[PDB]
Amino acid sequence: MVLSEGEWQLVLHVWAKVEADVAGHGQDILIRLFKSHPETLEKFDRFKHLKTEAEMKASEDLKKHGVTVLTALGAILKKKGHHEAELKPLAQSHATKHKIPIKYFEFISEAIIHVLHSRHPGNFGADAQGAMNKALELFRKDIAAKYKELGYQG
Ligand code: HEM
Repeated sequence: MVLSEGEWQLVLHVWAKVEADVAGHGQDILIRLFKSHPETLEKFDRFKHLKTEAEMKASEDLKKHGVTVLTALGAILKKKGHHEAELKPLAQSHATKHKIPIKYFEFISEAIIHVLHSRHPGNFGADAQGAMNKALELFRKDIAAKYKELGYQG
């Protein structure tokens, strides 16, 4: 898939707002994911034990990981499709070390869109959401192809 420049522009414009509060967005997104798809919480031995949203909210380790997640994602989006080098070590650890099925990437994609829509509605209208969804689909399709190369797929 190929995004146009206009689409990239919509993505990076909303991402610029996210980067005003990286820690806050990372928390919201991960909490959104664990609530909506409790199965994903299970893959994190580090967080497996958190029982409620408040514990999640109060967890500094969780906030730290959300920063790490969003920094890695931001670096990928800013490459505007040219992200082969950034994707390789990420595919390898998620497929081989952490054992994450491809499906869970769609779940986090959903969470990201939910949170941007909630916090940035003036900069996340229908066209901007379509562009972000395209950017994340591009991402997931490239990660899936790497999974297959690496021996996992799924
Ligand atoms: C937007 C997609 C994602 C990005 C950019 C991302 C990025 C990262 C990064 C940068 C790390 C730390 C270094 C590494 O181990 O590679 C990490 C660790 C990890 N990721 Fe992801 N991740 C994503 C999605 C997911 C999903 C969907 C899951 C599970 C449902 C997941 C589970 C994990 C686990 C289990 C760790 C290790 C945490 C620890 O105990 O330190 N990742 N991720």
